[PDB]
Amino acid sequence: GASRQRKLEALIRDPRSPINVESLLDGLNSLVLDLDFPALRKNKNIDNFLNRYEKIVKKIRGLQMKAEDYDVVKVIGRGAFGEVQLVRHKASQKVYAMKLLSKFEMIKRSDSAFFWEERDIMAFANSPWVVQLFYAFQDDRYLYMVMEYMPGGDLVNLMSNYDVPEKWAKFYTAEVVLALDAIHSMGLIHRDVKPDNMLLDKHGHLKLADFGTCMKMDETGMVHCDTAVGTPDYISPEVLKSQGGDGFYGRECDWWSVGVFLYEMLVGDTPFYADSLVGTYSKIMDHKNSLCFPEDAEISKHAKNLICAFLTDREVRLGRNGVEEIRQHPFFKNDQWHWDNIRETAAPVVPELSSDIDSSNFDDIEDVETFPIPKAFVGNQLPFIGFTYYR
Amino acid sequence: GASRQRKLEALIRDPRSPINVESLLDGLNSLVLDLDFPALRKNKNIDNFLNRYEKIVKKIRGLQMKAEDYDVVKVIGRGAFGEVQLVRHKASQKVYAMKLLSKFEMIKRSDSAFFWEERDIMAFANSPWVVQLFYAFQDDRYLYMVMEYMPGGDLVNLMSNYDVPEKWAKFYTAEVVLALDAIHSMGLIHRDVKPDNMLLDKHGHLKLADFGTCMKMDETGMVHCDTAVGTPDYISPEVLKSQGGDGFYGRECDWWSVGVFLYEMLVGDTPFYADSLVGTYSKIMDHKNSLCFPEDAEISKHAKNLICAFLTDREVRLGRNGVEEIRQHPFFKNDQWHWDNIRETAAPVVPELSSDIDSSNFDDIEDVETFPIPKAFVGNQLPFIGFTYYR
Ligand SMILES: c1cc(Nc2ccc(O[C@@H]3CCCNC3)cc2)c2cc[nH]c2n1
Ligand SMILES: c1cc(Nc2ccc(O[C@@H]3CCCNC3)cc2)c2cc[nH]c2n1
Repeated sequence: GASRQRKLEALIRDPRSPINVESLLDGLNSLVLDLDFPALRKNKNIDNFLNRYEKIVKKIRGLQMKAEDYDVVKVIGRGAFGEVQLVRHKASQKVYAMKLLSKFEMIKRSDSAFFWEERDIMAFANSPWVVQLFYAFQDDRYLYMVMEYMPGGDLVNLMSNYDVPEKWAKFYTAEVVLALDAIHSMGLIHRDVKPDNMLLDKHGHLKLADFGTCMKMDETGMVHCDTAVGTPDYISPEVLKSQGGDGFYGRECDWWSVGVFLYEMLVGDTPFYADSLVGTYSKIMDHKNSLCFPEDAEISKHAKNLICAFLTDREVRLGRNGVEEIRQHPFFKNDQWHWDNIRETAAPVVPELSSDIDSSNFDDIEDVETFPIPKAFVGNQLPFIGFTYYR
Repeated sequence: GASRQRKLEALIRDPRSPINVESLLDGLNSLVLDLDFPALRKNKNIDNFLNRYEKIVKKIRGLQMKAEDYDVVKVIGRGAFGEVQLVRHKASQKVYAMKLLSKFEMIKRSDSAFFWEERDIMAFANSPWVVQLFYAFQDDRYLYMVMEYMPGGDLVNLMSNYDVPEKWAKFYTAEVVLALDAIHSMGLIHRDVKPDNMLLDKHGHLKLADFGTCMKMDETGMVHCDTAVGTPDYISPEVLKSQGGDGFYGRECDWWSVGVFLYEMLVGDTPFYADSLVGTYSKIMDHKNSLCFPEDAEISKHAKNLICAFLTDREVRLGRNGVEEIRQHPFFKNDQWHWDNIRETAAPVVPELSSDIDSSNFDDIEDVETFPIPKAFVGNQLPFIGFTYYR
């Protein structure tokens, strides 16, 4: 009573709330995009609705942040859903990394929610371990995520250029343990921990940048999933088994992937490599027999024990009793950093970068059809309402 | 560039703009109402859109102004689209008159725009001659217009209780000429000028309250209409002829109705009364022969000339050269008011009202099916997006 208008206005001012101005503005743009067809305009309700909102919706699109406000400098990445571009804001002259997700393929492959957790993690984590999202916007064909540009590349590139000693492996693994703990702290399970999603900032420190497979845990820190997700080499046995139905696992699947990552860093090969994907899946499931260290692998007993501690069945895997039993594993005993200050210390490898558009740590890329015209209302832009966000 | 966000925000703060917060909030509520059905939720896009907006939309409806915030004191009117109720705001203890328009019958009879001009005239006219709209809101079944309560009743009630002398007729006609000039000033043609739409305020002064038939004039002060509108007794010949197609008329149709009103006031009968509606239409068209004054009608030559000046074909009707030739007709020569101060002078009849809920000048009323469940998206709440307005 009386303060109900002030309470309602408070919901529209909250960027966490799904009814903020940009989300309400999306609700209108999506409706105009999904009704503006010759076929649907046969409806007297639709045609009169469009006649009074067509002009203003087209003015609003042009007034809002658009793809045209950035100069594409170079395409540095290219997933199945779209490319990651090194862009420069025309007005601010600032260099960001912008991810494009095809609205066609994201809707077409049924995948229309994986980006929500990515959006919320980047926009609101406020963690030094998570790449920050400055602006999320969209157009009829793509979603756009303007994020901080990580100029040092990924850990795949590092491993390809260096024989990683255990002094460096201790470091990168610790930064990954803390980044995952920050994600788990936010009530999420990564599910796609791999060196490809571990980026290095301008000083050589780690940040996790891809969050497509993230999934919110229930009040028991558990997840119910009947679909295998992640990269073949790093999928834990519990996530593989989940494909057959009755999938019930927790955050320990991320610690499995850490162990695969640490093995790859020290050995130079994935622990369960095979030519077929099914050959890799067989080795992962049969880990008790298939996990072995090459006789030329220069690895300590502590490093081997930590890898074996992670590469076991979830029931007895390190990390089941919290992150503290990971942090106090003798492998992390070092005279360069502490868990409370590791990000303030010198990184093993500091990227050499001549300019704000230097993308030397990213391999060159050598350069998504249109949605069909609907006979009846389909509402293809409906899963995208509320994607827009401005920091 | 840069100020584009401030320019965009300025559109959402403007109550005249169709993309203000309440209009954007309507766009969401209408979408949720028109998609929440078992049949439509078979669509993967629709079902997932609803799952993330159902809870918050139902919280927003309850937070916003609702029909339940008013105490219905008495039903005082009852048109074909809905009733006018004398209500009292539960929190403010303030008495308003609230008009309910059936969303079912307004959509069902194809009439889904007549209320727009009424809403804008009342909400934004700021004229002492137009009843003010304080809040416009809506629910799944009705539109709601919370307006100032006119406690003196209409001119039909006055004429039924009094033998109106020409001293009073000069007054009520002048107030009607100024009220229509204010509407014409706003670029509108009333089209339904009748004593039923002329209400008396707490002091006995006039205000026009129904604007359903209003129509915006083009840059030539003309309108293109192929449909007869208004009340049979007061329809001008040009509006009757418009029914046969090729309707092109201006604001002079309102001056015709003024003359019918003045005749009714002085003679006590409508100038073209007949038992059939077609008998009335014949008399209106044949006005040159059918208009006559009873030999017992106590009317002056100036009053008869003004009525005849209004009841002619549009081509030569008084008001074609502006409102000044109406204002200087000798019939208005009086020693009580001037055109510039008529509303500050004493009204002929001041209503006797014991309390803020006294509705003695309104006859007692002796007390709209549901929309069908749609197989495919119909968007029945779409013509109502942007009706909500809070002063
Ligand atoms: C920079 C890059 C980014 N993405 C990104 C792009 C390409 C990547 O690697 C390619 C493909 C995988 C194997 N190695 C080469 C990795 C990450 C982001 C995301 C946010 N900020 C960023 N700044
Ligand atoms: C009071 C009344 C109002 N409507 C209204 C209701 C009933 C009317 O008359 C009945 C039917 C026609 C013949 N005579 C009796 C006229 C106008 C409004 C509108 C805004 N404020 C109001 N305050």
